Amino acid sequence: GSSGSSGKTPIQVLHEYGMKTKNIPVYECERSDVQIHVPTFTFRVTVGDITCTGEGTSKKLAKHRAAEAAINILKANASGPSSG
Repeated sequence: GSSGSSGKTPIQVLHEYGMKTKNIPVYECERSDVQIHVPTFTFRVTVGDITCTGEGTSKKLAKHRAAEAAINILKANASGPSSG
């Protein structure tokens, strides 16, 4: 067994990956509500054909979720259109 577990962040993997698929994950704020110390920023992630959004928190979490979504999909969905 290999002692020394490790894990890459959803913001590093997704993005870093987008580079391979000549497609970088865009992050835009759809809705921004400021009422308390920690506002809510909805970051929309668009990778190739997959489009997700992370609403609930600010760049802090909102971002993490935004990138997290795509990834999870990039694994199952395995985006990859073939030829005829």
